[PDB]
Amino acid sequence: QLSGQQQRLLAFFKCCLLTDQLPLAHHLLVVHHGQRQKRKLLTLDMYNAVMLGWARQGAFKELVYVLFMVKDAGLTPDLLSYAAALQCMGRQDQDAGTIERCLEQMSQEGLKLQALFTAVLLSEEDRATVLKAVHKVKPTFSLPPQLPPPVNTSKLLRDVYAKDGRVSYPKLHLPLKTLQCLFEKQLHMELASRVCVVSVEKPTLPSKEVKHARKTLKTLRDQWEKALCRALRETKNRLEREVYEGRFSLYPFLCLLDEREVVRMLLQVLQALPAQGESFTTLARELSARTFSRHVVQRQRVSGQVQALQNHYRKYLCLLASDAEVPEPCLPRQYWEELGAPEALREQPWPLPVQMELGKLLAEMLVQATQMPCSLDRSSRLVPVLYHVYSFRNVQQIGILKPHPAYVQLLEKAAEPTLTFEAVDVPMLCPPLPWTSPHSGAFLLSPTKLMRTVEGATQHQELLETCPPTALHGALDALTQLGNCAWRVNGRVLDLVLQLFQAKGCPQLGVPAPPSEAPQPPEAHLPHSAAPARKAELRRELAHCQKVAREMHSLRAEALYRLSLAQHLRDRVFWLPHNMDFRGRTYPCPPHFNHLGSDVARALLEFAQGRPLGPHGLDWLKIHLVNLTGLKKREPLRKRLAFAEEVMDDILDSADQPLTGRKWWMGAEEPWQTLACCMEVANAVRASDPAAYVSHLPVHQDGSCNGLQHYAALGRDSVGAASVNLEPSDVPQDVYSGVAAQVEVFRRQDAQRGMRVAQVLEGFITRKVVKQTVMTVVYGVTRYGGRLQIEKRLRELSDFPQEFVWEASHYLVRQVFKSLQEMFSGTRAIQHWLTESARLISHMGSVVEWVTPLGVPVIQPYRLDSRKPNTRKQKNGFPPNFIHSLDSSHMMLTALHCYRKGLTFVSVHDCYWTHAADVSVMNQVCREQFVRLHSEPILQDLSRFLVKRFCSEPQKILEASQLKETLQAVPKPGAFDLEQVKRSTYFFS
Amino acid sequence: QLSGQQQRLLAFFKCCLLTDQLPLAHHLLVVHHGQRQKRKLLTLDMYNAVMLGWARQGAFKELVYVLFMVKDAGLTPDLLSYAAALQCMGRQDQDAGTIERCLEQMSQEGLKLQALFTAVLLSEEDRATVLKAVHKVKPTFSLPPQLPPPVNTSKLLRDVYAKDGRVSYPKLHLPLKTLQCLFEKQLHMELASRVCVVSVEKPTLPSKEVKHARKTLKTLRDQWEKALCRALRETKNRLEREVYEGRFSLYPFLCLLDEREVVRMLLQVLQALPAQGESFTTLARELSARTFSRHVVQRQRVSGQVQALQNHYRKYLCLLASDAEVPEPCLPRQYWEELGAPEALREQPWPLPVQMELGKLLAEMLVQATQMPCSLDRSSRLVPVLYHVYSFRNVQQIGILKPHPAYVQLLEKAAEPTLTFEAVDVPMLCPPLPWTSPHSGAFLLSPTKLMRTVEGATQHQELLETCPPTALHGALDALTQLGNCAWRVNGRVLDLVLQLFQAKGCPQLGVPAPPSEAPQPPEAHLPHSAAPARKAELRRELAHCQKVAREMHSLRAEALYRLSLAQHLRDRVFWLPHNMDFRGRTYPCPPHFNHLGSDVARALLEFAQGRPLGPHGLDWLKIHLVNLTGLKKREPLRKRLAFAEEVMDDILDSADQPLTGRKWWMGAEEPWQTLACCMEVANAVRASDPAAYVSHLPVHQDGSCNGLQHYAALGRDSVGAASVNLEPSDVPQDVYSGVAAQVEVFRRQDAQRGMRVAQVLEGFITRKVVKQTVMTVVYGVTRYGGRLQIEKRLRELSDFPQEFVWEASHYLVRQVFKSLQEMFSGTRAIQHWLTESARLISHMGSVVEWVTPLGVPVIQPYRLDSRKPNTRKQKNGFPPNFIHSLDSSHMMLTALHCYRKGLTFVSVHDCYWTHAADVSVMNQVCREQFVRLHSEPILQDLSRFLVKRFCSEPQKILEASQLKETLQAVPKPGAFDLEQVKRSTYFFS
DNA sequence: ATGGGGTAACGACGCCAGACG
RNA sequence: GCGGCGCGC
DNA sequence: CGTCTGGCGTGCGCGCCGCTACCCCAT
RNA sequence: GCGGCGCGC
Repeated sequence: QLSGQQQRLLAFFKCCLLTDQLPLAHHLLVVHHGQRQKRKLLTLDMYNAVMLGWARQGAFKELVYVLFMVKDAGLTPDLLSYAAALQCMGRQDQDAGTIERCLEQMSQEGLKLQALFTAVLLSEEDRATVLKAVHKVKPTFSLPPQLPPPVNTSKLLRDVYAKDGRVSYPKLHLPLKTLQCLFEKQLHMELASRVCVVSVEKPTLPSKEVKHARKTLKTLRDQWEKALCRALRETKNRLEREVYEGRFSLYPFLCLLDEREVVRMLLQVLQALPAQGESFTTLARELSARTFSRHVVQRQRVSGQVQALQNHYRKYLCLLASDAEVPEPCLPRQYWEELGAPEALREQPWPLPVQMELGKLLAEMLVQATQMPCSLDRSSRLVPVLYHVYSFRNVQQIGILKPHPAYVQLLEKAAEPTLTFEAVDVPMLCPPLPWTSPHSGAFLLSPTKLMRTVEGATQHQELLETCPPTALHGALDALTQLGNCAWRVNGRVLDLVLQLFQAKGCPQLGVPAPPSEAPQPPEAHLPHSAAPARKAELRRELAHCQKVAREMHSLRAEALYRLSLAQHLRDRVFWLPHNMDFRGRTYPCPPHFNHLGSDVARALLEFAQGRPLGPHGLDWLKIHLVNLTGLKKREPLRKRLAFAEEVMDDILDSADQPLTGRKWWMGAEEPWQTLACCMEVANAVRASDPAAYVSHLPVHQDGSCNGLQHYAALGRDSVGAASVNLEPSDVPQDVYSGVAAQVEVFRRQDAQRGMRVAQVLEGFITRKVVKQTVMTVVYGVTRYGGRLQIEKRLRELSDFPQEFVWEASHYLVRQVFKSLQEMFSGTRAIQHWLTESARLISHMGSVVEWVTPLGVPVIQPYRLDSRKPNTRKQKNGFPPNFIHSLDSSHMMLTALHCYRKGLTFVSVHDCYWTHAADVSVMNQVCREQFVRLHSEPILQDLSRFLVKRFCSEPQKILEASQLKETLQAVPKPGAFDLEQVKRSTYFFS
Repeated sequence: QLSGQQQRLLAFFKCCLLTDQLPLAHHLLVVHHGQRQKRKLLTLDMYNAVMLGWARQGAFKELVYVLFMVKDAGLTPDLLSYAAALQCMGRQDQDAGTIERCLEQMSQEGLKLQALFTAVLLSEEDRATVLKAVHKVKPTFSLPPQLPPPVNTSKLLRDVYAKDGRVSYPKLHLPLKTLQCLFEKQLHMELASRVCVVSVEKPTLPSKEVKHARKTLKTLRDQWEKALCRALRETKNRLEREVYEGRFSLYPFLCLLDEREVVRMLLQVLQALPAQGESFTTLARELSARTFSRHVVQRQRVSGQVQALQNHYRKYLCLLASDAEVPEPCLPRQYWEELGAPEALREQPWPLPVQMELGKLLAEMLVQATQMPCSLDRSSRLVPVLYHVYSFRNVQQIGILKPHPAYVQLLEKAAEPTLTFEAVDVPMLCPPLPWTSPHSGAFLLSPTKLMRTVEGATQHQELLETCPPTALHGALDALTQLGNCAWRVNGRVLDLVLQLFQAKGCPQLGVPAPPSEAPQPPEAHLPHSAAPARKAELRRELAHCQKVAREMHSLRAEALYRLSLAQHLRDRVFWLPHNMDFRGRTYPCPPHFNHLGSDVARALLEFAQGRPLGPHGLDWLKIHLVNLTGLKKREPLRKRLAFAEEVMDDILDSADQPLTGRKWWMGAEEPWQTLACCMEVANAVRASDPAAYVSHLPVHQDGSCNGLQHYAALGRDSVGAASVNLEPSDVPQDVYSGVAAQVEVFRRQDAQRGMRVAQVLEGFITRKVVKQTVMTVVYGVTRYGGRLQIEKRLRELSDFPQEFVWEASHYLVRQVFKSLQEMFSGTRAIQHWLTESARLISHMGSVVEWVTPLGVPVIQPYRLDSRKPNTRKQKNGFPPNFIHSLDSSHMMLTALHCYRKGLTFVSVHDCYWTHAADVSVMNQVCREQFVRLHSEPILQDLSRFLVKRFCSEPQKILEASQLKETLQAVPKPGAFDLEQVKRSTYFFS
């Protein structure tokens, strides 16, 4: 039985081991034990913590005193109690008589000597001292024979790890000594926990204003630093005094990080606090996360772990480096594990009440300590820089910490030329650390979760450690691979985007406009004599202008961070480590700047390593260019290539004079990507030998309605497989056009019936209007969500009568759903089977759990405030989540197999990227791996799993009989020959 | 179904009627009604509040809109809804058609027109406007014929109110015009809410220190006043903005009192905040009480109620004044009610969550606004004057608000010559207001509770209003009488007490010593070379010196307030209004200075009106003197009088040269009272005609072991009645000596048996050792509590070996209880009957309730966190509480009947006081009234009551049958003839 | 020189309520 | 709110 | 359906002060 | 935490 207070106390004792504040930890334990009502709150794990702390000091008299309290409680000593005593005996070099007696008191409890080294979490120092003691009584005591590492034998992963086969794993274009410097630069960045980047904004403000504003701010910052140093020591003294009395306090937690680092962290948070304010809770969570992250770094820094990482990583780089070889071929994770690998030590995170109290302590400490004169430019009265405000719109009042408006104006006048980011929020300057487990990988020192999903994190975090270590190999390697791709900035694109940004912007080309371009009200109120209705007319006009200004400012701020980081990484090679969500779907860890983004964002990036085009590279660059224009969507590949040749003059003019020429590229569906591609095609054709032109531009091959593609494969549906290009055809099949055409026929019928909305919608049913809905309904979009997607497309039409936007989107979403239910009757059966199976599993008070064909366990976190499962989210979420785990498995298999063939592979879920030189092989692998994945009886295996995992309960059998009946009701497959996907050009195109 | 949030919202709407902030109240109601989840939180009483507020403004359109919301909710309009609408119709002078329709929509709901004026709480303005509307449709509508007032017909109270009999009600020595000035002085004091009194401390501090300290403090106080004015307006703006959003806030509550008064109140609280600190909760309760009290005063001030009180009270004084007559004789309450009496209007107090939040708001506002430089005497850095600290000794951490130590030293150096008190904390400068109901009486403007008891206040507060109005007449008149006694200070005693106080004090004569006389450690630590045991020896010595210093400082502070108020009231006549606890036992309202106190306190006071001694006054002064010495306790009255004649030289010398003569008075049991009495006897014998000497000194007649006296009467026990002087004897019977003698015989037996404690206790068993225990065991003292009382008496013996204090007090308390159980076997049976009856009543989940023979309902508040009754406190508390309600009834009857005979009567529960001239009549009345009270079948009536009140439950009958069996098991009375009490000299002596 | 920063760690016994047989 | 005392019955 | 055990509260009315202790480094 | 937007699939 765990408790809120017990969680706090146990965390306190464990914290004192990190700070070595054993007399403080012992005092609290003694005080608690000596009090009748407090003693009950203590646990064997708490006594043990203090016991292990004294063992490490060689404090036998204190360890013995804690053993007395345990027996007095009156609890019984376990494996950790005996491991602590032996450690103390080894360290103090105790007599064999005392050790033998401890080893025999252990045998009487029924505890085993060999069960201690397997079940107890110990450091290499803690392990060593216990052995020294045992070797004094039992000198012929040997630990189990190790360490032979196991390879994953999974049906689909077998040939990824098998030594049998010719591997051609890729290496970087950079030499060993270059990569070591890059490692040092990243290491330096992570030790600081901060990155300072020059802002791409301004400079348009007079110097006399700026100079004084900067001088005032530097002085105030000197005042806050001193104030915060003082506040931190005073807080530490107050909390220390609470421990001197029998009470828990966050005192040892504040003792985990250097006081100078805590103040630097708080001053960073103050400078970056948004003007509008921030949710106190959010700030508390962040402040707690930044403290923990910096303490982890500090612990490594002071324990020789950084020096150990330097030696390990510098050896590891031989696998990657151009001018270096390895003894035998292997994957990055395999070589990382071969070189070391004592796998260091794992630190369990804090209980959420400790996380929140610490964050709130520091937040309130910052509010309390930071004072400033409100008198601005004799500046007598001091006021707090920060203040609490409450948003009463939520119905449940949330607290916001907002800066003083004078402080906001001061920083604005100061016009500071730098922006600061956390080291884990920006791309890595060196190849990431390979993912070796769910707690080791990505960033060098700072900890990273393998699974992003915060909701139900405890249940998913434990199950990744629960499963066989080999089970996660596929996912761990696919993530290591994605993170291993070297990126660089397209300098030419950046200069053009900055030219527009640093002027009036260009919203038409997705570049935000500065506040100067915000709509002004024509004209500011001219009252009061007339008129009450005209005064309200201006108020609604002003409200809309304020709305647009706020919206423009949001986009401007978001672009500012993205562009400032791109400007920062301009002349550098960088890497994007990857993470997973609960479904297995992969995402980059640095959020601001990356390839999962918009057109401007994707155009700014290219592979750092190029690859000579070869005999078909240039044609692939030409097809990709045309794909990006969105002009020949319905056309076959040969006609897309023929179109590129026709518009070749406009491609070259677009490349040469982007903003001053005929600006052909600006009309593309993806203009910045088209322009980047025009630049690549121009460089290629203008090279001495285009087939030898070293090309860096990624080329994309995407699966059309990938959710439906998976459903067509699962149900072997011939009608469905034809619609979404599983079945070969010489022309691509567009389901979006298919839906729009069918909806128009429905609209024509309804308009004749007398229906008013169908009559106004004449000539408005287009692919663009329905596209997002057709695409996302397979991913769980409902008629409510779909109406909103269609509304957005109707509002942007101008010719469309905006009086009808609600009734038209409401009509269109029902028509879109109707078309899809007819076109995908087969899919509908599988969707209904999964939905019903989940509904019944959740109704029995258990969340839906399954395992991917690559051995990744998936658990739905949807529960309601143990916490009962949220039956609605569980049933509605299972078919999309199940489909996502399959597309995720497909992507991972494609990545892993492309790597063996020497390809650079990145993806945006169902959009696969590689160099133009290697598009054919990627497509071969993509199709082969889809066919291999879906050739298995996925629905049958899932059914047999759900039967074993949820139909085992001895009482009740009645709910399990109704469940078994629905799980075994697996929909029968259609006629489609899955092998045909291998011969299908437009499957991924 | 009431709620915490609902209580807050209802309080908010009611508050807006007092502030007339109807657009604010309406907005919150509208916002709440318009929201799905908030609408449910609203109640008909809340809608009605806003509805009545608009009615008062004549806002028919808004009243109608609120009526819509009520029906929409969808609730039904009640009597208050219809009274509000009619008020609005009368005030706006609406047509008869709209009124007739409202009067007929009322008839359809089943509501009655005459049921409105009886069940609805309305002002004389609210009553008048509703009638004006009704008289337009029903002109021949007449209210019930009134107001004939009823007299109490109770068996024991009948002759107190009956016109049949010769009354000689006393009048004051002061003329009418003098009393009106005194009324004006008190009125002025209450309007300010403060009394400034010169401290009787110092002056021993240099002027250069003081001057600068005062100058610094005046400046800081100017800074805090401005800061607090600003903080209050800023708080009011924040809270106002919470109401603009749909949220409740304390905004209208802050709008009840002038901003200048709120700041004056907070500045008063800051100056008086104790240096050690104060429980935040306590401070919150006080701050809320001071706001409510000042708002009540402000409301009267601005509504003409003060001018109405002036006219009423100035007419009332004719009954009291020496130079004024009344038409017919009557009691103060009767004349007060005859002159007026529209009984003004009652204001219901705030819900406890509102009381606590408001107090905490103001407390935090004071902490937040008050800043001071810590640099003391270039004083750069500002720090808060107040800060939060936590006491972790309680196990449950309580928050304390403590002043900054520099601020404490500043006020100490400043040596401010004044102390400030709340107007209700000091005696009245004019006769109090008569108690007319449980909500009207005592102080002129400030509200006073009739019942003190805070625990279970709601249950007792409602039952006093529940019972027939006549039922409380006896208690209300007895309290008015006690409050009507005019007091003055004995100047001679004050000068002597101040002489000792302003020097080194005199602890032997109960005058505290200044910190200069505190024990010093001989001598301050001389370390470090030697020795660890001697270093700890000094630590225990220092700890004890700190303990004694803290104890001396507490007594000094307590005396300082008492003496400063006595010095303030030196040349003035003052009155002490009285209150009751739940048992009916009476207490004075001003706590610091009064006759219920110590020897020094009781000696400082005398009656303001004197009474010529007459033929037996001087002898009574002589008996009283001897009584106070404690020298002739066992002696008859004639021998006490004979002793006074023998020591007459020492009485005169003591009076003449108190601190320089033979100091005979200093050896008395009550030295300051003996000295006051020596001064009175000297003035009397030295007067031209001692029988005509106008004497002011109160003479005391007390009932020996009054708890047992009541038990001996109830059980008609002859053995018991003899022991506690119910049975006449020529010598007084001392139960304390009786117990001590018996315990010594037990000790002699045990010492011979071999018992170690009995052997050490030889020669230590005295009356003083057992006295308090013998006295208080009847009032619920247990063996635990009794051991502690005996411990105190053992520790003060010096000859007694202090090693044995625990085992000796443990032995003595069992022996004391054993003696009492033998001596009072009869009592034991009644105690066991009441204890058992209560145990069973409480076991059924109901608190013990009864009614006094004077018609006062008593309810035990003992419950545990509806709240179930605390069975232990209910059973153990019933016999003492039942006995107290009888002694209380006896006191009240004695007071009421002494008043008819023209006596000045005060009491200290079972100690009755009057002038020496009137001791015989008081004793006649005391005995007559005891016999009259106990002549009734008190146990039988109580049994018949408990049978009716607790044996009426239809299911279960099994618990009620076991209860009926124990309630009807009334112990049979003994032989004692209760009529003998009338002939008993030492009953009260 | 002194305010405040830093840090050090004998006793009883009825009563019920929940935990047991 | 607990504690230390004091006082009263 | 009875017997064992452990934590709770031990008279209540009023008043005060205290809320850990203190060395010795800092201003 | 809600909201407003934007982007991605």
